[PDB]
Parts: sequence; structure tokens; C-alpha cells
Amino acid sequence: LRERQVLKLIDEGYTNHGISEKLHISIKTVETHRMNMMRKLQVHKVTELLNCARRMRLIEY
Repeated sequence: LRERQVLKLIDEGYTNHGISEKLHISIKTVETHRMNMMRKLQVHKVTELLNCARRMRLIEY
């Protein structure tokens, strides 16, 4: 739910600063989610996992 919304925006690009501006000033809170998010799909980091949700690995848009 929470890791789905972020992983959703993250997939479409959204480091943290943006997430904090979208979700709310809580880059820290995300840090906790980022970890869980990875332990959900089983990746590594938000960056690596970001591509997971992407499933393209282009980084063009």
C-alpha cells in the first residue's frame, strides 16, 4: 500500500526530495519504506528497485 504508492511514483521517477514534496516532508520516513520496499520485491536500493518497478532500464523520460 505504502510501498506501492512510492514504488509507483518512484518507478516514474522520484528520488526522495520529490517524494517528500509529493508524499510529505519526510525523506526519513521514506528511508524506512525504501528498505521495506526492497524487502518486498527483493532488490537492493530504491534506485535498483526503481528499475524493478520500471522493468525497462531506459531512463529517458
